[PDB]
Amino acid sequence: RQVTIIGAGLAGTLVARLLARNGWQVNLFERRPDPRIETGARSINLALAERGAHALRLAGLEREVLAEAVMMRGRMVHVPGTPPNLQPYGRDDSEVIWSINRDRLNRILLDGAEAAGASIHFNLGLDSVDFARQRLTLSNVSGERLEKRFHLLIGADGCNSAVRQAMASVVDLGEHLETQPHGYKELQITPEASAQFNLEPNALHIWPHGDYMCIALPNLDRSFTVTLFLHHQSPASPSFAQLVDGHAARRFFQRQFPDLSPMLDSLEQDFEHHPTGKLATLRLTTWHVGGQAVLLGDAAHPMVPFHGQGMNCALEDAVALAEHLQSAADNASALAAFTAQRQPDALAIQAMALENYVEMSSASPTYLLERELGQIMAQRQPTRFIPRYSMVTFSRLPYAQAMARGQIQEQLLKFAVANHSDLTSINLDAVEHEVTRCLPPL
Ligand SMILES: Cc1cc2nc3c(=O)[nH]c(=O)nc-3n(C[C@H](O)[C@H](O)[C@H](O)COP(=O)(O)OP(=O)(O)OC[C@H]3O[C@@H](n4cnc5c(N)ncnc54)[C@H](O)[C@@H]3O)c2cc1C
Ligand SMILES: Cc1cc2c(c(C)c1Cl)N(CC(=O)O)C(=O)CO2
Ligand SMILES: [Cl-]
Repeated sequence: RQVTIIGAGLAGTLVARLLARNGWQVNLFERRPDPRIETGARSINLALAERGAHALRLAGLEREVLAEAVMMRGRMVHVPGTPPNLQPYGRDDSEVIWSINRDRLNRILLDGAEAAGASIHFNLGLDSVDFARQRLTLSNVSGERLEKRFHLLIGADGCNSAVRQAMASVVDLGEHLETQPHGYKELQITPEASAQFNLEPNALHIWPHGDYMCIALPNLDRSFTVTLFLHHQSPASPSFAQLVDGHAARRFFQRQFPDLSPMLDSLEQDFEHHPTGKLATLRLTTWHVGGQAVLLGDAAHPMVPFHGQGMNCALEDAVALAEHLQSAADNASALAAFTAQRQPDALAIQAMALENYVEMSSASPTYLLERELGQIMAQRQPTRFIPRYSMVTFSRLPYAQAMARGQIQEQLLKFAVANHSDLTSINLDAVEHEVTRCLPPL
């Protein structure tokens, strides 16, 4: 059985390995050059959690990826003047996540696909698809075009997928775009600076500031990659529109992030040389065209990054697609069932990612008592009352079920605290009863 995959990023390389391993004839096309060919040219990080780690585990690559990953035990919150505060992510060191360099991951996955027998072809970008004739057109940076025949086409070509554009002209995909008002910019902290300011290596760092914020993830050599999230446009308010050059960015950091600015030795140059990125949420009602083509990963469901689950979801998609294709009656059956299974879960993580943004800078007295009570209920009923962050991050429960269980827990906590000043007035034994009455064990 034959397949053509567009995009050798994270989902495309993983599905290529899983199908080649099963004896499929796989051809993978990528517009960038091969990153494994060392050049004289001169650092993006991601958070790997259980969903992505489990996908790599099935592919037999987890140990190689984790050997180059830095453990993050929790969230380190910075407010000027005050000492940083560590919020642990899990119950113990079994529940942690991992900072992995994006380029390192992609190189490991590329080697793994070739080892399984897939053929990879770089410097070729997909331009268009002719579905009636089963041919597609690719081009190099020098504009020269060539044509190829295909039997099955997998769009793994990212948030700006050309496969999706071609599909949307022969079927109605129910596309809807929800634009995000924030852009982002990447900046660097050196190993020297991070040591000098005693920045904890085994944590994710965040500088909240309401409508804008900064995060930082660690690297193996003790450097950190910093990401600024800030509105493109002002309604007045700060925004990328007012930051005309690196010197303006420096003044903004010294005023709004005064304890982070001294760590950013190359702020001015990074700001002017790295491009400002865009964010969005894009939802589709269907991900396939008959038995001829299918989408996965960011090509199917771009999401805002505030839960750190886009790569984790894409790798989970790749496992599912390979399973459906291996055992279905025919490609058309496989693609319809893949869409039916994954699209409701992709929709749910898209919604939870947006909610995490508000959840994190955007403080309440009710919220405090609710969280005090939820910890008690998780200690008394560890099998039933499980924080939604844990369900999303450390389990493989379908996203839609994680969201539903999270909703029941929030309603129980709301009614339990309503019109109570503090825990002294609440009948904990009675709350525990409702927990058992409404939440089945897992
Ligand atoms: C700022 C930021 C932070 C994030 N942090 C996290 C995090 O902590 N954890 C997490 O899990 N996710 C995170 N994500 C999301 C994650 O990066 C993506 O969801 C993930 O990379 C999607 O993988 P993919 O294989 O579907 O797409 P990609 O990784 O983008 O791969 C697409 C590939 O297709 C190629 N391509 C594109 N167009 C064509 C074409 N026409 N022809 C041929 N090839 C083409 C591209 O060059 C690329 O190689 C973050 C995203 C952003 C923007
Ligand atoms: C880009 C990014 C990646 C993430 C997280 C966040 C905020 C961001 Cl902005 N988080 C969420 C959290 O701490 O609630 C994680 O867990 C780890 O992946
Ligand atoms: Cl993400």
